Amino acid sequence: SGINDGSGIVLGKDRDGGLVLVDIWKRGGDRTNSNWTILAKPGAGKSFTAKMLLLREYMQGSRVIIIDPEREYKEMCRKLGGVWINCTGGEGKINPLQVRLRVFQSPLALHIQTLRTFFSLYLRDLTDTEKAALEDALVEVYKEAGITWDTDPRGVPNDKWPTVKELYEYCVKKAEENPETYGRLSVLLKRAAEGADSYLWAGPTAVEADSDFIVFDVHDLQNAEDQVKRAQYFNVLSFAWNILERDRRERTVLVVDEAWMLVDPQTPQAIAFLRDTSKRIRKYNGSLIVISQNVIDFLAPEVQRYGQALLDNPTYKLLLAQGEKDLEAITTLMNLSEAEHDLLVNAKRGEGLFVAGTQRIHIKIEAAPYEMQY
Amino acid sequence: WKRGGDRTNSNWTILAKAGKSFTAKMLLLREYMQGIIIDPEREYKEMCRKLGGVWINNPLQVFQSPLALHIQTLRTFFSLYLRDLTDTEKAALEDALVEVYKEAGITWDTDPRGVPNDKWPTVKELYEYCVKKAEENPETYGRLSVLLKRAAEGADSYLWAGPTVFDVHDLQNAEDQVKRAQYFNVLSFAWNILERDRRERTVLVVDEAWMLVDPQTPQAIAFLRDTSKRIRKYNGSLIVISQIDFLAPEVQRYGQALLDLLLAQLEAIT
Ligand SMILES: Nc1ncnc2c1ncn2[C@@H]1O[C@H](COP(=O)(O)OP(=O)(O)O)[C@@H](O)[C@H]1O
Ligand SMILES: [Mg+2]
Repeated sequence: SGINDGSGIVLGKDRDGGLVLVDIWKRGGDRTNSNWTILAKPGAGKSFTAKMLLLREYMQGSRVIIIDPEREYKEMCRKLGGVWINCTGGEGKINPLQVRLRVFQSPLALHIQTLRTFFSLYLRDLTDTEKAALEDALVEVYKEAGITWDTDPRGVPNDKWPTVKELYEYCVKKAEENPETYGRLSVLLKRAAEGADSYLWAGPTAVEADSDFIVFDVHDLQNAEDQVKRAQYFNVLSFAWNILERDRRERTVLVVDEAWMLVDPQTPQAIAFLRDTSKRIRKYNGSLIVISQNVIDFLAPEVQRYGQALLDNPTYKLLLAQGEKDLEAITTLMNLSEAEHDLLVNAKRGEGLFVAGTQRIHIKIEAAPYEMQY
Repeated sequence: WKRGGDRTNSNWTILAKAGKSFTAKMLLLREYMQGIIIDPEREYKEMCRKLGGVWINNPLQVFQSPLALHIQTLRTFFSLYLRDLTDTEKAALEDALVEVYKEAGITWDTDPRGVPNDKWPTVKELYEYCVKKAEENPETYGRLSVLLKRAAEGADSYLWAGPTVFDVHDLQNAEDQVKRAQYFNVLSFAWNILERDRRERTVLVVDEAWMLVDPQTPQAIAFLRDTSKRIRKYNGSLIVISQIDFLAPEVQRYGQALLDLLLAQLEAIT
């Protein structure tokens, strides 16, 4: 039906053949944030459209950060000289116990809660006594490394942080006097310290991640256990978010792809973390783009308080062809008309509904031939 | 004392502007003759003595870790006493608790049934701990120490800084946070009495309960409701007597379940 801001980027075409031109940095009326939700079944053109939009923003000066479970952004990253991070290779190790930047608030306390979320995703049946023994072992393992409550993360070198190894070893030592509080905790933690999952976390953060185009590839976890997927994705999202605070460049775009992977009904704090990120990022004048299939996953009773805001709050939305369950979930959530329902029903590749504030239109996405090399 | 049908619990709620203390004490002597009161107004001192029972005028005294949950009740006692505590300061305090305990040689796996009231650490050692921590962590510990001073070796230290009708009246004109705090503590110690000796059919009166209402720490109230549900689980009776404080938006979730005899009043209870 037509959406043309004076300037910005061209996203695709009208139903009448007119260019849809959108400036996602606008503020005013129904443009309250710069955030996107991109929802569709596999193969509908989600990653492609994202790549086109990111390319066009990057060209204008946006730094771009991407979490990439499908390995869809590697090539584009090469073409732009970006930093490509192999989060499963030793060279891409991201230490979860590396405290992340935030009247006065203790960086350490903040990061201990983050870890509650992190260790709940990875260890799913942790009792309340273990939770707090773990939070205690955490602070203690920090102390022994010379980091304390006032300590400023910005000044600490990557290798001074403790790892899950020290945490696991402290838990074993404690198990002696406390076999019942720590016993089962220590053993579960071994897997991450020395065992099958240690390649991910048992060492210092390997990378700086200073570039205007970063991608965290987590592709090598596609066949790993769910809890490993989820715990690594959350660690990576937390590391990635820290980059915006660490050096608050404006118009940064943070892209979390296949975001459904983060959903854990028993630990909705991970999606809350995502929800909070979309809120905070407005302050830094950036953009959170959430890309996903499996929409209903967000809308589950345990996570829906969080998921629902995550997906419906963003000023810009792109809905392409949907899975049957997902389409009914979306039609209800975003009050799609009947026309808008059917549009997405027979929607062809790269075609669907584009939302900007309260403006919703039929759109067909298409990239210029000179861009295709990306 | 009944059960079944419409008789689910043995709780009471006496509300009014009216003689709730009279009525309460009479029926108390009454249920008694067939055989634990928090009294901030000395309304049972004389009666308690006429019964010749016992009248008396350490919060740090404590699979599931006895320590790990006494740590939570503790975080409430402390939110009540220190009103402007930051999340960081709260966490700092909690950790301090754990460490002060470790130095007293009590851990996560320790049976609290084996520690003399003397072996427990007190608020003094928590203060000394924090003062020490505050040298390297002033941002996180400085104010927490400056604030714990009056409770360790200052104007409140008499209340807690030693190894441990419950008369509260001596704090009737103190700061409301202090009185709210002690009320909370005594309430803890009493509930402990009645979760240590399962002498059934016990009544625990909470006189003027609104004193334990802090819109910013509705936890003390949550604890009230908890005690009210638990006591049934030990075949007993909680009695809350009070003169809207319980129905306020931030406490109501607790105070509605809690508050559900009516004397002179009103609009809210109608
Ligand atoms: N608008 C488009 N024009 C041309 N090719 C497209 C378009 N959208 C997607 N494709 C291609 O079709 C395939 C599916 O798109 P993709 O974004 O990977 O799907 P998904 O929705 O699963 O992320 C990709 O190989 C991509 O190159
Ligand atoms: Mg995709």
